[PDB]
Amino acid sequence: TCPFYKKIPGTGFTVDAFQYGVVEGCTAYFLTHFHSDHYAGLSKHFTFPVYCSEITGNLLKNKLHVQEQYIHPLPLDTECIVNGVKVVLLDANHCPGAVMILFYLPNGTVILHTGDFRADPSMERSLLADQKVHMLYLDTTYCSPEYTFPSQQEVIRFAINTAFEAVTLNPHALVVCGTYSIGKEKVFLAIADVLGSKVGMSQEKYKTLQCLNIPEINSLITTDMCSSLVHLLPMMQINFKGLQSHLKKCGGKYNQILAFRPTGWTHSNKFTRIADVIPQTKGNISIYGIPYSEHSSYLEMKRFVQWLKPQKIIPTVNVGTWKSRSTMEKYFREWKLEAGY
Ligand code: NI
Repeated sequence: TCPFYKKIPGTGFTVDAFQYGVVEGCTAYFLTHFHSDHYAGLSKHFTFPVYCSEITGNLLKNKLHVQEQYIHPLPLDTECIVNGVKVVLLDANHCPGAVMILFYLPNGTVILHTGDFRADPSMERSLLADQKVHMLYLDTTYCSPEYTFPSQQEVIRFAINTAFEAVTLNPHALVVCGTYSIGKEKVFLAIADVLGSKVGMSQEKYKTLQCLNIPEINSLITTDMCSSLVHLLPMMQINFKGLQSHLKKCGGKYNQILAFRPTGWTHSNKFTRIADVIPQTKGNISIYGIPYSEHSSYLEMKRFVQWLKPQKIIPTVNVGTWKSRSTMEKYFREWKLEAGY
């Protein structure tokens, strides 16, 4: 049944709750972003109102064929009224179109639902600064102190420098980048920019990218693989067997592959700096796992929450085990005692 951490008290609302059938008493279904664990359940047969960003609404219409009459896109950073309740959508710094949702309950309670987010100090100057938030529904994906990672800018600097050196040393090398969802577009777009190439990809993935309002996108991507030396493939194909097979397909145009897997966290992070990352190599194929995250590090999460000073925290990730729930609650209490709220 629908878990309590997907329901907004004092409303008829749910958040990311599309796989439970008709949720009894739900008058508006919100969707924070287009990732499958969150939209699971939606299709052309859905006939309840869906509230979301413009970008998420483009993907619902074009990829899932949800009918236009049930898509309700809202502008960001704008006070809107939904079924009699004031809401605001904020940028979540996750994937394209991802939002956090502020609810202003008729009784005076203010609720923030972060959806999935990568906390950032820039959020301390949004419409969040303007009033008190009583309850926080928090993306706790990496809520433990072992999870450190570099800035997205440092990681993209490493990828660009690695790629540019490799292809300048060997103009017959091919660059390949894995993907299995929207997000992390900067990885493949920044590398294609430094090399003077478009990114080549399947018709399905090109369609998906054309929904994202990215400026000048027609100049950066293509379905013509032959004219491109940065290829995108499913994340599943980013292994030595999958890559040897792809290289055969390119008909002797290339004699080397340099591949990137933008993982979340991996335990090489506890020891190794970005400067010191090395690939796995077999023959003329090298694979780099790079820690490009679209979720908060532990320290980023902690800073946001200590700034916001909520009265109650409701985790939305890692809630399935008692040891995880107990560990998170201990960190929440530490943060509150250290900061004094
Ligand atoms: Ni997500």
